[PDB]
Amino acid sequence: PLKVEKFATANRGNGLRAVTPLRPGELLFRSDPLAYTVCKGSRGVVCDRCLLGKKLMRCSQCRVAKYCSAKCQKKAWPDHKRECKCLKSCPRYPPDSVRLLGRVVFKLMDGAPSESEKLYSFYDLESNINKLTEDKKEGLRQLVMTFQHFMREEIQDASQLPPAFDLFEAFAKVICNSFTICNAEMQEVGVGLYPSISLLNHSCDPNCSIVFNGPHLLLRAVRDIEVGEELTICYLDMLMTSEERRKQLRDQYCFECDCFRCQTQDKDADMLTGDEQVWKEVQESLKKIEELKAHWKWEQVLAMCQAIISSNSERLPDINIYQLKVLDCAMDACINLGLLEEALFYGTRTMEPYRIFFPGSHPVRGVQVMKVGKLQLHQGMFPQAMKNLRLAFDIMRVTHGREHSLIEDLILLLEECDANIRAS
Ligand SMILES: C[S@@+](CC[C@H](N)C(=O)[O-])C[C@H]1O[C@@H](n2cnc3c(N)ncnc32)[C@H](O)[C@@H]1O
Ligand SMILES: NCCS(=O)(=O)N1CCC(NC(=O)c2cc(C3CC3)on2)CC1
Ligand SMILES: [Mg+2]
Ligand SMILES: [Mg+2]
Ligand SMILES: [Zn+2]
Ligand SMILES: [Zn+2]
Ligand SMILES: [Zn+2]
Repeated sequence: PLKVEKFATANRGNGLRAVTPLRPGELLFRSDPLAYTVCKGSRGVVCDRCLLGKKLMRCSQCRVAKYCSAKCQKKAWPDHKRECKCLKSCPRYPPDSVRLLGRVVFKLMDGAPSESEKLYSFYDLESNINKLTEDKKEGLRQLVMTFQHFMREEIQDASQLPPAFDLFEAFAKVICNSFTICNAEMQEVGVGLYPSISLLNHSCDPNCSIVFNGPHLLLRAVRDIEVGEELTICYLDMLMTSEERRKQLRDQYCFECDCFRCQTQDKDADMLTGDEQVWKEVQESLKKIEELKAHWKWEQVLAMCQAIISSNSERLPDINIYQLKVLDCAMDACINLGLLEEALFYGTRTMEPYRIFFPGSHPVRGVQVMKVGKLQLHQGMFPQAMKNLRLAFDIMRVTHGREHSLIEDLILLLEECDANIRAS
């Protein structure tokens, strides 16, 4: 009995709406990908199959796919068999979108009908072809030729593609339907297509949220929702100004956002507090920090972050979004490096900015608060840790739910912390 249904919206194409009233935290849909792959930065760092970090065993046929276990290498083999011959035939490694579309084609040609397409299929996806600028068309033509080069060993002619399959159109669909898969710690680790979930239109203040548990996607309501009300998710990172959202929503998704937040530049001024010269430099440095982070080089991430957070030169308020991103990278680097006191220093500083920039129930705040409460618990700060773990649970019961394994870990921390308070 589905609680959601496809419908034709007035000015946003197809959408998803509530069949019945929905309450915060209600599970609305869950889905494996139609196709997914590890991202360029996480390649060789996380398992190709389960998307969990580490050493990894390489496929000896292609030496590109890496796995956490024999179970994962063997289980991945059917969906890897055909791309394996392509990865071997090409030291060149394809763009993520090309490896993704390869797996789309193989799944559609060789796999049983996918539950991921239950409400909406890859064939159905929006392409926005009549909104593409010439520069985007040129980029898509390059992706098509990259695909044809990469796949030459396994796809020679059109009989090896789905009926009336057009590669240009397929990449156009990929551009505006790609989901950024994040691990439990909210690190981007992959990209996937989830065609049923692709029905959800975007809002900068959405009433639903998606969370990933490995490649598996949970869709949950994060607000009360009335019968027939349209379901929305935020396609974008919350730590973005309306100008940045405008550029991404145009470039990637070919639409102009009419929401209250965009009409009022909601929070932009707070996000850009501090000295423009300083945060412009921090924004520029974040390109390298995030690239270093995408490749899990935590020591180099921390060094760059410390040079900003404890700079001898002018500094930024923690509510400035570029400063805040630097604090988050520093916290995660310290966690992965075992520098738990320093991790807590940075994490605690993010708490009030996160409260402001992740209103309501957002999985990124839930995870962040959980990390801080876990750090406080390990340092013996039981009453402080309990408050944060309870807050993390209030959020993550809505954004993650019992179906997400991270909720089980949080429950164990709550139980450990409460036992400590009771023994105190
Ligand atoms: C993942 S699809 C969402 C479902 C889509 N409406 C469809 O018909 O298949 C993303 C595309 O939906 C449209 N879209 C999503 N959110 C929108 C919004 N808030 N306003 C206008 N168009 C939107 C844009 O065409 C965008 O590229
Ligand atoms: N570290 C970042 C964690 S995040 O939760 O903020 N995040 C940022 C937003 C991201 N969302 C998407 O990729 C996405 C794509 C779509 C439709 C298909 C176009 O809908 N959502 C998930 C990860
Ligand atoms: Mg269409
Ligand atoms: Mg259109
Ligand atoms: Zn694995
Ligand atoms: Zn291989
Ligand atoms: Zn908006």
